[PDB]
Amino acid sequence: ANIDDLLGDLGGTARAERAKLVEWLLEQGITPDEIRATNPPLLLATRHLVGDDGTYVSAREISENYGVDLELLQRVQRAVGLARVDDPDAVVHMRADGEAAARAQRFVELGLNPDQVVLVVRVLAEGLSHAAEAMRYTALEAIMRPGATELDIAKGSQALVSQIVPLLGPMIQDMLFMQLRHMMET
Amino acid sequence: NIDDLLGDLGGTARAERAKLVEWLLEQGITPDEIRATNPPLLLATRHLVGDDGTYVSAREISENYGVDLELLQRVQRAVGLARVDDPDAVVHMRADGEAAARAQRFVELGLNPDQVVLVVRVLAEGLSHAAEAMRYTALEAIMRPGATELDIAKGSQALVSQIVPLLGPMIQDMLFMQLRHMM
Ligand SMILES: CCCCCCCC/C=C/CCCCCCCC(=O)O
Ligand SMILES: CCCCCCCC/C=C\CCCCCCCC(=O)O
Repeated sequence: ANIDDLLGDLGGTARAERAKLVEWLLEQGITPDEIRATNPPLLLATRHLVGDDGTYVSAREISENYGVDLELLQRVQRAVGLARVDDPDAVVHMRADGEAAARAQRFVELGLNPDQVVLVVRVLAEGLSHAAEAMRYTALEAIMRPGATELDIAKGSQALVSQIVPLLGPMIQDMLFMQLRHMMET
Repeated sequence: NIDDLLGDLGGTARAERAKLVEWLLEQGITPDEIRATNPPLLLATRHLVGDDGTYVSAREISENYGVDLELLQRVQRAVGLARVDDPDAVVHMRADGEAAARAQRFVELGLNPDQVVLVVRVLAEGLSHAAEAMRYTALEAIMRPGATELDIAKGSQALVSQIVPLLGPMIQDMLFMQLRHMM
């Protein structure tokens, strides 16, 4: 009944299904802490498919790991809207997020204006967050089938999201180059 | 002779266009390509973003990539970049047609086609704003004191060549970052 503190204030059917979901999440190496911190837990087991392995890093680690400037790194993280956690020593950044933010540096190395570069991140992040919303709803519609236990959905999202992820990177990339092409001809 | 590529241009403007056309022809660009494109400036740069000059119809895309024509045309509308909604009109850049053809695979995995088409629409709109912020960013880096057409063309080709390899990986990383923070 360690699990009991993870079901929270839930009752009846919803508590028994959540208990099945929690048992399974624990076998997938999700810790009680990740489950308590994530409400609802349903898609904790799909997260590793989009690059969250549960490992964290500080801004200092990021800046030495990926060879980038800490000030610039901080500005980018703000633009993306992630971890306002201003302190550059707190180990509170998803590892994939630090890699992604460090790419900023190379555009500045080529002589692009640091301010314009942070701007582009800001604008891209705004657009993509809306697109991520609709994506989630889209995939939710697909997995959620009447008489679906919470565990049925979690397992079904693993199978579905697993198949979709390899297509998404190429898709968004094509969609960016489509805009660039038509901004050049335009 | 170039003269008809130069047209009504006179003065400094003709003299500069002559040097740009000169360099474009040795870059392997045809007089044909230069006429249709005004100004001809980004012609030796647009290949870097996947515009090779090839054009296709929605029907050819449909047949060549084995995707549903009707779904394909909804996706093209959702991107919102070419005005002809005629299956046989040859007005889609080849790379745009392939990109539109990817959408059906999401549908064969159980995603609802109305939701997919809407996602395309929302993505297209987010990316067009970024793309304009990118254009201004690129120009600032390229445009220098009293630059000629040709300096601009050379500067843009060098700069885009260096940036493009980075851009794909970057936008893809940004999408996944948003997907990690979905709650
Ligand atoms: C031409 C573009 C077509 C658009 C296709 C639509 C894309 C489908 C969206 C992706 C669904 C996967 C979302 C996964 C979210 C995982 C959330 C989590 O980390 O727990
Ligand atoms: C903080 C890191 C963000 C990095 C964002 C990358 C900045 C991209 C800016 C330049 C890429 C744009 C290339 C195409 C622009 C138009 C060029 C042209 O047609 O003249």
